[PDB]
Amino acid sequence: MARDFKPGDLIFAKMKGYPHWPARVDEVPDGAVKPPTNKLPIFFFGTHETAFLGPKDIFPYSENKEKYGKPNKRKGFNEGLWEIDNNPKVKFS
Repeated sequence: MARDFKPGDLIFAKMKGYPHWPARVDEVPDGAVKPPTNKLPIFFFGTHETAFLGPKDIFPYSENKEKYGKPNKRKGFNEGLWEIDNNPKVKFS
């Protein structure tokens, strides 16, 4: 979208080969000495992966919960649909 994306904001992250996946805009990970690449740190729910997608690659989970908030055939997706909606701050130590 064309809005702001906060670390901790709830989005759908779109990757090549993957549908818009429920993900969180994550915070800067330790070891990441890389400046903003026009991509933001994206934490994938249900798989707990992390990627870098831009504000245009991502769409806010709130507005598009109707759109992309649909059960998928990807593992981690449906599980992540739950995580992002219940405990979006879920990660390990």
